[PDB]
Amino acid sequence: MFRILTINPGSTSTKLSIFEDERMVKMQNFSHSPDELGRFQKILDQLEFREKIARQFVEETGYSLSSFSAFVSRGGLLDPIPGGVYLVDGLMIKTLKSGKNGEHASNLGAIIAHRFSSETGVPAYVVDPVVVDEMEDVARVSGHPNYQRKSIFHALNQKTVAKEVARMMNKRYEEMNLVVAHMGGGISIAAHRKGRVIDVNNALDGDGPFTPERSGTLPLTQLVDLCFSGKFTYEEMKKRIVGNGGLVAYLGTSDAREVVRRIKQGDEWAKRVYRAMAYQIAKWIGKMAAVLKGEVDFIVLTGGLAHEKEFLVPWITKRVSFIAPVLVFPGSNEEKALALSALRVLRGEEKPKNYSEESRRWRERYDSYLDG
Amino acid sequence: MFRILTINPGSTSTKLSIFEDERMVKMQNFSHSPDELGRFQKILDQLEFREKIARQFVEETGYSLSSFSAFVSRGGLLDPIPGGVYLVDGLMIKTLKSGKNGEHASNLGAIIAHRFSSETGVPAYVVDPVVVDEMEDVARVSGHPNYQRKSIFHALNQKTVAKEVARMMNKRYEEMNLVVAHMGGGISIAAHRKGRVIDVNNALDGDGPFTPERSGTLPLTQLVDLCFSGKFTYEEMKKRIVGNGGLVAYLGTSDAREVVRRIKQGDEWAKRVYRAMAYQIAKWIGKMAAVLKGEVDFIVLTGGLAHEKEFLVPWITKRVSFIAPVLVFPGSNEEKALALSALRVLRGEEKPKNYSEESRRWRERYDSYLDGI
Amino acid sequence: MFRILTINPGSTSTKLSIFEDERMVKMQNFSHSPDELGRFQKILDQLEFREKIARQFVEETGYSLSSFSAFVSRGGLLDPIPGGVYLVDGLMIKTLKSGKNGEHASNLGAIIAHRFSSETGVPAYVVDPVVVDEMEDVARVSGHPNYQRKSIFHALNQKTVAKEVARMMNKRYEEMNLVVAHMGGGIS
Repeated sequence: MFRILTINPGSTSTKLSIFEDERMVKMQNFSHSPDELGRFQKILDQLEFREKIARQFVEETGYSLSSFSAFVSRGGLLDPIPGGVYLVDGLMIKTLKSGKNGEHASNLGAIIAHRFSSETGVPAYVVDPVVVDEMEDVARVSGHPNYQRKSIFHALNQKTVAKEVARMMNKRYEEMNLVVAHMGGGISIAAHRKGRVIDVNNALDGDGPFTPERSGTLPLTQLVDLCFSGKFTYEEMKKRIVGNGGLVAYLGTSDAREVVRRIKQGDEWAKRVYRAMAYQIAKWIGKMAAVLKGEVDFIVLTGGLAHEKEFLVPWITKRVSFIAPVLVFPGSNEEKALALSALRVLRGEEKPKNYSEESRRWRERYDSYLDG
Repeated sequence: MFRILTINPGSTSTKLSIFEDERMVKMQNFSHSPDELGRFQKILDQLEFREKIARQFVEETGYSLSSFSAFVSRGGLLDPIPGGVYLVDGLMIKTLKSGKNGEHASNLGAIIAHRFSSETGVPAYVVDPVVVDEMEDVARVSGHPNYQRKSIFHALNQKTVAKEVARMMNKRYEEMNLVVAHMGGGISIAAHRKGRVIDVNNALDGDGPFTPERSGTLPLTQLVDLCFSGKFTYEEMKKRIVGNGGLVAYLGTSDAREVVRRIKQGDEWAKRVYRAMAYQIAKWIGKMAAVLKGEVDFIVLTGGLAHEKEFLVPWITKRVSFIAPVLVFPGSNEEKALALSALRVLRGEEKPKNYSEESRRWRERYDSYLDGI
Repeated sequence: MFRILTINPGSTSTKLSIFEDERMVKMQNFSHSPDELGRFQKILDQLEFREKIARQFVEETGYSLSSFSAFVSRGGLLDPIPGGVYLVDGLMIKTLKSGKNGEHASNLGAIIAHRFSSETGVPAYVVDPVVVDEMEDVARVSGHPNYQRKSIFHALNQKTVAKEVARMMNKRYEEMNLVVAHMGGGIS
């Protein structure tokens, strides 16, 4: 019986959970008011704030950091790497602290898990970071020599639901082709070919369908034009992409539940934009379907939006079920994802990954095969 | 027997053709050297230049502008309108001259056809302008309130090949669902549902797969970032999208035959980027397939690239044939597209369109969906 | 936004959770060692013990029993009734305390939710009790005129997983036939 502690730092919240084998004995979501968060310039600044909360989450239970078998957190903005469970090593903390690949609350996770580790001598892991990238070369070409398609999605949930689908039918994730669509604040649609996410959109740099709070993709000429004219805000504009916009722009609300109400009442404009979001999600599922040449076992709809089964799910299903049967896995429990992944490592069912070596083995393929 | 004259003004060339019923009796493509074109500020300045060539084209045959049943040209940068054959009216000529919606050699076409018309009293038409729009409102939402998905594709060829596919099988274009992909300098993939292009990408404003000379679509953050840092060229950058992108940017060669040549020899890098272009074209076909909910009769590959049947076509077909059988209609005979469309009008087989009214009924059904007006 | 508190008393454990709309903000499972439980003759004697833990839970979060929109617990060994969400009324709390239909840690649930209710003026509910009955008449005959087959199972989880199975396949629970087996301390 291994006792696992999960650390899930968020932009506005911080979720923690304690597992004993497969059962969750405790979990809590601490939300941080913008008035409270407004006191740190950068994010490595909140480190001491988040960790302090993690600490107390454990005391008020009767346990001690020394009564755990391992600490697991979400993968931060590390450098491109495959999927799996990695051991938090120096390089991966050197990378997260520097913020070389961007800053986000997610980066704090591994750091906090590391300290507790270096205080109890207990392993610290990270599961399927947001930067997992295991796609084929062909998918990297963007159409412009300078730009390159980056693999930034919900690797954690994606890999998890995908494996649960295979599990649910007595098979192996490696011997199946799936098109998984994580629909939440961010939307990611990936084509899994034999256990490898050979292609997916960039759920951050504004690429793909528009989410409830993101604009997704937009014509180039319309941007490069209104980029020099008007708000020359080098920074603010960067915020108008991932955030200011999406379904929250057309309707004002970022709440699907709410939109569905307006739709129910009779809000015609709401039904339009919402129906358009499902429309786009479907188009991308079909996009990934082409990547797999039709060789698709199932189309999996997961994520928070997967819950809205009155309009969204039905609308999408009616447009893509011709590719393959549609399965629905609502929500996304990152806590259970982390705990179970780690538990599998502690049982020898899976082998840990060495970030240092793994990150290099990768960066060599992007810096050798892609030359010219 | 109606004698028709087609006018097809291009960026660097100008094609003309004379038809007698369904038979083409003459056609010629006059190319204009950049050293020759370099003498006109605006593009409307070439008007006299092009028209002069058109007239002589007619004179050289012995015929006279008065021995024609109608003059037809390609549709310019008019205002959003449905598909069909329109009569070149004042409004349409007022719009093209002003260049309100942009400047391009294509705009000269209708103007030239109009003059010959007002000189002989013969009808002047335009077929499926590049700005034709038959999309469904759902397809208009882009994800950002300010921006809107515009319908800018190869309406001419698209509508033509689509109708030839239906024709080829004793069926009606209106009773078929097709996914047509025009692959040329510009690429446009559209979903035809019962004779209506309910959706398609913007083949100009950088949207869709990358063409042999265009970058297509690129991540927003990656652009807005490298937009302020580096080449602050407000103009040059605008060219790095609709002109200096794609294969010409990776392999420095706009020509397809050329690429396949390198691929054959062993150029691995060429095979990569090229194979990636087919990859993207396939993904968009699947994209449009979802729009039609799988209800797809055929997937039609047309356009210039449709000729490359060694790699491109095979690669694409192998990835999309699960949606529906793939038909291949190489090239894009535009002179035939124009001539036959007009011929059908002169036979009463089809009814002309009034741009003035049509362009307005469009603006009506447009501003209508703007719940912010 | 309604803040809900769930009470799930078990034979050896006690699970509590706090929800804000559809999102779970906290949950904890307190296990009771047999050496600790071995201090109460009847299950009803644990009432004060469980309730004490429940308060502690909420208290140690800043919130207060008065910052909730409702208290919900699992249905105890009540008398045969349909499915649905019931309001914990006197009759129910008279039935559960008496243990007329048997004693089970589950019976404490509604009682605890009731008190918090009568202390804050907030509604106290119970969902699909362990005694929910939807059986067909034929299934009631036991083979002896006096005895009758009673429907006492894990209605809560059963109905939930069943609906998730239907949901998972874009279907309706009402248009499916399933054989569900809940395997835990008790098996149904």
